[PDB]
Amino acid sequence: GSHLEPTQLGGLVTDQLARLCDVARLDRTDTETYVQTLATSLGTAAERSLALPPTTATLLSDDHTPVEYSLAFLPGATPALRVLVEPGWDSGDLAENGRAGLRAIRAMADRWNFSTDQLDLLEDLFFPVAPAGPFALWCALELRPGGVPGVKVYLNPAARGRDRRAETLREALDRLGHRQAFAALPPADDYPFLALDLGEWAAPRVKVYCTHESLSAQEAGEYSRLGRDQTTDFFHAVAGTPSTRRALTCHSFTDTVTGRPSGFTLHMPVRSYVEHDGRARDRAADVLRRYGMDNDALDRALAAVTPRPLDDGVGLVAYVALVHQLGRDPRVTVYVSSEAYAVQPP
Ligand SMILES: CN[C@@H](Cc1c[nH]c2ccccc12)C(=O)O
Ligand SMILES: CC(C)=CCSP(=O)(O)OP(=O)(O)O
Repeated sequence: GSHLEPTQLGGLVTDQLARLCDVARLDRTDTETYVQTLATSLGTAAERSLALPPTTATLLSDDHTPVEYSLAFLPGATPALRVLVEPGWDSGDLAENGRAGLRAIRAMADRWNFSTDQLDLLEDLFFPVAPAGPFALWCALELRPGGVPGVKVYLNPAARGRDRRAETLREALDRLGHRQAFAALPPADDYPFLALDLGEWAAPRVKVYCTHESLSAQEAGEYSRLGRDQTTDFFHAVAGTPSTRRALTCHSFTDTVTGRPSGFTLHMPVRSYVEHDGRARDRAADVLRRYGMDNDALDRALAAVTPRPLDDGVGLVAYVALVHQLGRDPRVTVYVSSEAYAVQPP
């Protein structure tokens, strides 16, 4: 059973996650495991009344819910379900938030027998005494069949101040053995996130995010070099095309030798391009359909999250991403908001 009520943050999010597990076709056992894993990872936030304001005005989601869901669609397969959580969200300040987040990661490492050595290597870079914003630690859980999830940790290159973003990112990549990766990164307006895979890997795997305030379809195609035409068509499809849009690229480095990324993702914040979620869902559905992906599952996933009409707001479909990975089929990922605190109006 569950100690959480539907008036509590944990009750709402576990209900949403359980329904999403059905869309992902996870069995009852795995579903129970992951609903409990989410509740535990939220800590005291799980029991917080939804009537109180969000403890932290987090960047994780627009309405400051410390959870966001995503579904990764591959051609002809049921989508894979992931959840992003901020374990330290119910804390008073950023330093306490980060401490609680690291504690959560350590508990996961103990439970699932993986090492935090690579993460520990970076602690002084990303968790200083008086950290800067906008966040401290997020955790992405890939909810795989079997009940043992994939785990990634997200860290803030601006933790030691905005002026040290590049210095911090470059020193982290160096410590991790990725001494040529920075040179592979496109021009950017921010380095909002560094992600580290945690698990059974003898060498670090990292993902570097770049914010582009005014990215063009042509530039997106350029940066996808690890392909160009699929990335440009995706840009137009999701952007609905003015000539430039705000977007993020992710650059995944899975070996330390070449300095070349093995993965590239274009993340399009569709919620910023459309009037309401009816339009955002339309564009995501069209992209999935064109790629031969499970577009019916998208509709079921949205309904699993909220029963509201899609046109009654915007931001439920937070992002659509095109994921390229050497040696794999392209993937489309749709990011879906919890809306535990607010529905942004059209
Ligand atoms: C309000 N959400 C933040 C962080 C974020 C959540 N999910 C993402 C997916 C892709 C890129 C970023 C994000 C933002 O929009 O930047
Ligand atoms: C959750 C955030 C902050 C960004 C998108 S998650 P991602 O690009 O790493 O997706 P994958 O783990 O590579 O499938």
